[PDB]
Parts: sequence; structure tokens; C-alpha cells
Amino acid sequence: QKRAIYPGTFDPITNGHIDIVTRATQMFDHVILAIAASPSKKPMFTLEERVALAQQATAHLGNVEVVGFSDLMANFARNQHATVLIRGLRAVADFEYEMQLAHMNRHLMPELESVFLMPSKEWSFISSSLVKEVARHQGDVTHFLPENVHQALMAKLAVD
Amino acid sequence: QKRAIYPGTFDPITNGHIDIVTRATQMFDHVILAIAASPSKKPMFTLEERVALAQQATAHLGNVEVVGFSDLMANFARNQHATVLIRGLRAVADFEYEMQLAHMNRHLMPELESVFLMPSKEWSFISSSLVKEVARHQGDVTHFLPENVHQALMAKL
Amino acid sequence: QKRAIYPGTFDPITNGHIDIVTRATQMFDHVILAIAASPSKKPMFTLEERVALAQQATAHLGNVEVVGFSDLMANFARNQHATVLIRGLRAVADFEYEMQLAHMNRHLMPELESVFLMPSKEWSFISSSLVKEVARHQGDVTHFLPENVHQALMAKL
Amino acid sequence: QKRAIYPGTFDPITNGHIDIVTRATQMFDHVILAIAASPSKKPMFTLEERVALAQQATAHLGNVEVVGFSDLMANFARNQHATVLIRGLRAVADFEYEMQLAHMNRHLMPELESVFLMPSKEWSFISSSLVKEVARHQGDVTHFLPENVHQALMAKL
Amino acid sequence: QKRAIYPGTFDPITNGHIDIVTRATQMFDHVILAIAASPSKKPMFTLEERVALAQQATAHLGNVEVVGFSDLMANFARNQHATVLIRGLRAVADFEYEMQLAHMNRHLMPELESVFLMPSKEWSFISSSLVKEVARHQGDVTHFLPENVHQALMAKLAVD
Amino acid sequence: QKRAIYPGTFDPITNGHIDIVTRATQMFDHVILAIAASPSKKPMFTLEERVALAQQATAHLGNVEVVGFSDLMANFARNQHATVLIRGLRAVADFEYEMQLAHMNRHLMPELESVFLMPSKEWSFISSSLVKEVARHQGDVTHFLPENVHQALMAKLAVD
Repeated sequence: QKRAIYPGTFDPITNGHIDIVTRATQMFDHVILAIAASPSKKPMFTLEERVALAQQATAHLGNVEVVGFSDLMANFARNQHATVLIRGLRAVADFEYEMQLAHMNRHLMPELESVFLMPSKEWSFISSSLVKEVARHQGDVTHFLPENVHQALMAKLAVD
Repeated sequence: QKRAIYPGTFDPITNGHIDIVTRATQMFDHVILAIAASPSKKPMFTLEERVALAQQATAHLGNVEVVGFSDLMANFARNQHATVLIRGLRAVADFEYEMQLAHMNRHLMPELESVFLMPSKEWSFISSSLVKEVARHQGDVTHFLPENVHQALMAKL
Repeated sequence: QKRAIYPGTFDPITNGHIDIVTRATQMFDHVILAIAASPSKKPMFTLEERVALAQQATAHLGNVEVVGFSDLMANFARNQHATVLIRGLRAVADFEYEMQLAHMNRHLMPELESVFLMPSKEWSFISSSLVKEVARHQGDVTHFLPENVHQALMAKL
Repeated sequence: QKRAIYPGTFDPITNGHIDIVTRATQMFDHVILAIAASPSKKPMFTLEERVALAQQATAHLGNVEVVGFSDLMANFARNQHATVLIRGLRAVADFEYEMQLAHMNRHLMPELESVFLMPSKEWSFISSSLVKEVARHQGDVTHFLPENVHQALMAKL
Repeated sequence: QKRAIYPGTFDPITNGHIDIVTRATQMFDHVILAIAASPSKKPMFTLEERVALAQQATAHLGNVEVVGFSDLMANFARNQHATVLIRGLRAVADFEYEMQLAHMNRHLMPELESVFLMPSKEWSFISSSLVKEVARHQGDVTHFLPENVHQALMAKLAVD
Repeated sequence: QKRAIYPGTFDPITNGHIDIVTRATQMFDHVILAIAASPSKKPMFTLEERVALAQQATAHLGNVEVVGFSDLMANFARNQHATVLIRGLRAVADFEYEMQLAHMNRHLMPELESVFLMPSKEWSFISSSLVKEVARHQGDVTHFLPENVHQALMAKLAVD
């Protein structure tokens, strides 16, 4: 029935993202966790690494499929026949930017309905950018990450 | 069958509410538009009036069921077998209060998942309260309301 | 002659309001400081009192005219031939609500252009409501009010 | 001895308030939990009730003293020899209103320094008002309240 | 009488900016649409292109003059004898940043009064940065742009 | 008794920061004004210059010690035995980012209590980044800076 897309850079996937995609799969029949290449952001992890990490971290969720994309999100969503666009909404969100994006995406593909889900209190306050900054500066971020991502981040920073 | 509940005071239902419930029906098989008695708000219209107005305004949305309730919303949602809780969301929203409400609702019924939908730009600034303030001064609010609601507002005033 | 209207409840007028209306007069030829009766707010001062207080407080601003009104603000503005609607704006403002009000005002009278002005840092945190709360406890609010307004507040309390 | 005051309506005191006052005692030698009569809010509990509830709920915090007051908070703070004013702060807070209040408090007593503390994530969404709304519908709020407060809420309702 | 300045990077001018400058000309006798060079932002369009596009898009507004400037906005406004500073205020605005700028500009030139105007609902939600990002990623942004800017953006992206 | 840390990039220290650290010393027995190296931001002033400027500007405050640090703030605070973390909160603040940082720091070092102080109305509206941008573009920012910082900024921009 409903095909939902949950797009982002997922660099790397965090426990907050796991929370959101878990809620989405309880609500919609099929969820595509869609990872944007985003070369302009100079991601810490390559697209291949991000896809592999997200695949492992969502392996227990049967109706999640992880796939990378390099086009405009709406162009990808259209070709994949998604009709629901999953967004996270939490306490520290840039709320107006999220409203900008939802209006732009409705302009681009009105048949794709933005829906906002809210994570647990535990994951309401921390961005993945702060997680990476803290880890790179020798702070403990294990609490925020799936174990496979924890291992990959330790290795990435060790060789960096 | 995925069952969603769209609760509120709906005093009265506006074109913004119609937009949200319509978006909800495109996503979910059955949508319960659930009107809370809300006596602490001292509503302009009685619950029976609000239910009747919302019934007429949604009569052509076949997957919308309008009901009234006076108990805890989370218990009403469980008793209606709803698992999705529809909330409106827009750029002018006090989204932090919506977060507080969603966390309280989740404490009371964790199986009821809040989902925020965004109305059309046309209804991105309207509210029940602003409509009522303009109508109290005989200002023309027909643009913002279902026709049946406009008539009822004219009679109450 | 460009005619601006600066409407509100002014219950009572404060030094922040004086700052805004003064900035408005530097920009526009004639400024109508328009006091809404606002019965739903149950104001501390009657409309006649609020008009009298604002008249005295603006007596030395030659291009300010203080009036009272009880009808729809947009109709009053049209009837005064105003084409500019002055609103205050500051860092502490609920600017999204100001956007909702401006869009409703534009729906009612599109020819009346909302324009937001920013008060001095000195008045960047004051409000009528906070002044009244402190005064109800005999706190010294003389800094925030025209002298005539301070006296009237002392008598009402 | 650094003396802090933590004032509010505490109608009733919640687990969020307990969290804040506990954090305050880790920082300051003596903390006065000061309950304002607040008649304009028409509180659910009388002042004597609110003081009694907060006394029991803080009985094991040796450096907390619960008092009631009906005068201007800044004068009460001066009369208690407080130099630190504890305010709660969280992601859902209307922080601009907290800024307005802090600037008014500073105008009235510049020696009383506002200090904002952040509660635990567990209490990052609760409020007295939301607890009361759920309790009015017999919803289970025991998670959010000291046991003595839960009992008193059940009796008032 | 009143000389108003409406400054920004205008990279490129959008329908929202057209909306705001149109409202400004209905309110004030003369409006300078002032385009900051802004080399630090690495603008998509050169200053010459931005001025030409803004000139064409405002040609129907008799009391608008487009001019580029490379100095501090307040220094330019002072030398041009502007007394009104036009700012747009919309739903997705970084409101506190706009308050920062208004206070700084009042410090620099107190005789220049900041005034905020609000665009139509249609233009309340989309930044020019998102317009450029979407266009560069193969999305349709024609709705947001004057026709001359649409043509220039297509050509800029085609050769880029 | 209480050791408080007031950390930031202080690039350069401004009157608003002076305000906050003055309030902090009235409240806590010892305050460390701690300057993060922050090479990723490419600071205008070197760490040595920032420390020297902050030292001179706080020389009248007996219980302030200025020290530079290049590690994670929480790791430094822990090794220095700070138990209070001073943050400024003002009208134009990115409030949600400050909440993010406070939650992250509580995760890293729960024994370090974030406290927010509010500056005077005079310093409520202007960021140090805007001060530098305005000065670099030939605007007057003397009002916002201690005299020693004013002199250093004039010299930095003159030779830059």
C-alpha cells in the first residue's frame, strides 16, 4: 500500500534516526530509508559506508529498504513512487527550515505528503553534527549510536 | 485498516481543519474527527452544534467519521482503536507546545503515534480564534469557513 | 498626505508605545493612534480613560491624532483613509502571531499595508501586562510610563 | 552564605520543580522555594495548601526552605537577603518571555541575579497546566508528581 | 520626499523580492533596490548580472532605481541620503538575525529607520538559497522567479 | 568553593562577554574564562592574542583567570575540576543550539552544571561575528569592545 521515503544524509545514522524510522515502519507498509550523496557537505562517511551502516542498523526492521540516491530527493521519490515523506521533528529542530523544505517539496511533487514524527525524549536534543564534532574532539558519543556505527566512527577517527 | 484520530475543540471547524482532515484521509484508511467538549475553553458552540457542523462540512469525505467526546483523549483514542494521532503543523505554529502535548499523549498511550501534517499555504495563517474575533465585529470571514459554519456563526452572533 | 494608523488596546499606553508612534511620525505625514475598546480583554481602563491618557501623553507630537473605536479595525482604517498600518516589532515578539494578524488584516483591507517598526533597546522588553502586574504589587513602574499614566494607574489601584 | 530564591506559583509543585530546586541546592548554600499567592491565576490550591505540599515534597532537601508570599517578588527576595534568582529553562521554553521577566526583575532589584537552570530530559516537556488538564479527565499523572501532591490533586478533583 | 533603500544580495532577485519592493514603492516616494557585491558568499551571478536582472524585473516600477554597492550598507545608505531601510519579514525568516541587523544598523546610522514589510502568502516560505539548490539539482523553480531570471538561471546552470 | 568555567572562542572578547563574566564572578568564587583554540573557525585573532586581550580586559576582576585550551571543553573542565558551566542567554541567541550543547555537556560530564546568565539590555542584540563583519567593512564598532580590543582590531584590519 503506502510507500514512504525517509531521506537524509545519514552521516552516520544515529539512534534518533533509528527511532524515527522504527515509528515510520509501524505506520506505513514500506519505508525507503534514502541516503543522499550530498558531496557539498563533504560527508565524514562515503555513500557506500553510510548505506552499509544504515543497512546493518535497520536489518531487524523487515519493511525498511536502504538505498542511496544522488539526484534531487523529489525526483528520486517520484521515480520510486513514494507518496509519504517522513521527517523528524524534535525540540532542537530548525523548525522554519523544515517548513521551507516541506513547502518546496510540495511544490515539486504535490503527490508526496510530508509527515512529521517525533522521537523519544532521549533523542530530542542532539544533532548528528554535534555527535561528530564531539567524537572528533575526544568525547564519548557511544550512547547516541548503534554499535556498528560506533565501531565505524572509532575506526574513521583513528585513521583520519 | 489503519485508523487515525484527529482531535480538537473545532469551535468551529474551519477550512484549515478541512484541509488537514482531507490530507489525513489520503494517507489513512479511516479518520475519526473527534471533537472534545472542552468546557474549560468556554466554547462558542455547544458540543452537539460543533459535531453537527463538522458532520455537514465533511459529509462528502467518505472515510471521515465525526464524533464527540468528553473524556481523556488518549482513552477515547484507544477505545476507537486508533493508532495514529493527527496534528496540524505550520510555520506559525507553537511547535514546542505541540511537542509537550505529543509527549504527554505518548505517556498516556504509547501505541498512539502522533503525526504532524502541514496545511496548504492558503490556510497557513488562519485560526478559529482569529475568525471569531473578526466575526464579532461583523467582518467578512466567509473565505475561511464552510458555508454551513458561516451561517451558524452569523446566528450565534 | 500619507496617513498611517497605529491601533491597539493601549491599556495603558506605555513608553514603548510612545517610542513606536514617534518613529511612525518621522516617516508618515499623519499618524492616527487608534484605541480599540477591546471588551473581550476586560481592560483595566475604560476607552474614554485610555483615549484621554494617550491624548495627554502624545500632546506634543503634532502629527499624532488619538481616537477610540469599537468596530472592525480594518473598517475603521478605511474610514480614516489610512493606507499604512503600524505594528511594533522586537526580538521578544511572537512574530508569527503578528504574521497571522497581518494576513487577516490584509484579507479584510488589502490596501492597508502593515509596517513593523522596532522600538529602542530601552523598551525592548516592556509590556502593558508586565507593568500592570508589578503595579498591582506596588512596585515602582514610573520608569516605563508617561507621568500622567503613572498617576492614573496609582488611582485605579 | 550564598542565598538563592526559586519563586513561582507551584500550583502544584511537580517533579520538574523538584529537579530544578535540587540542582539549585548543589550550587547554592541556601535555596528559598518561594510560592506566590498569585490570585490573578485563580490557582487550584490555596497558598497554604501549596506551601504544605512543597514542604513535604522537599522535606529531605536540607538546604531548601519553603515559604509563601503575596507581595512583589523582588521585595520579598531583598527581604530574604537573596542575591540569586533561580529560573527553569528548557528547549520548549518561551525564553523571550523569561527574558522580559528577568529584565523587569533586574529593574526592580539589580542585585538579584537571574540564573537559568535546565531540568533533566525526563522533565523537559512537563508543566503544572498539562498535569492538571490530564488529571481533570482522570488520566494517570502519578509519574509526574510527588506522591503527596498526587493525593492532594485526587482530593481537589 | 522619503528615500528608502531595499538592500540585499539579490542572487538572483525572486518573486518574493519583487513583492516586497512593490509594496515599498506604494509606501515611499523613491526606493533604491541596492545590490551588495558580497564576494564572500561567492554569488551565483556577478554583480553586473544581478543588477541587470533586477533592472529588467523592476522596469515597470517607475520609482525603483537599481544600483550595486560594495561598501558597508549603512555607509552607502548615508552617502545616498536614505532615511528608510526596507526589510522583508516572512514566516520562515531568521527573525533574531533580522533584529540583530536592525540594531546594528541603528547603531551605525540612527537616522536610517528599519521598516519590515510582509510578502504575500505565496512567497512566505522559500529562500533564494533553496531556489538555487533545487535548480542546481534539477528541480523546477520557474514559479518563484521572474521570466528574465528564469532564463538567466537556466543558462547559468547549463554552462556551469 | 565553586569553580566555574566560562568557555568560548572569544574572538575577540566583547563588552557582552565582559558583562557575563562580571555577573559570574559576583555569583561564584572562581571563574575560569576559557578560550577554545577553534582552528576550524579560522579565528581572526590567534589564541595567544585572544588570551592576552581577555587578560587585559578582565584584569580588574580579581577572581577571573584566563586560560586557553585546545581539547574538548568538557575534558578540560573535568581536568580543571570545574562544577559550573557559564553560558550567556540573550534575546538574539540561537536558543535551541544552546539547549543542544547543554544536554551534550551534561551527557559528557554530569557533574558540570550549565547555568545561563543574561546580559544587560545594551548587549542583548549583537554577535561578535557581526561586530567583525561590520568592522571589516568599515563600520564603527568601538561601542561594543573594550578599548584594548578596539586597538587590536584596528591594527589587525589595517595590516590584513
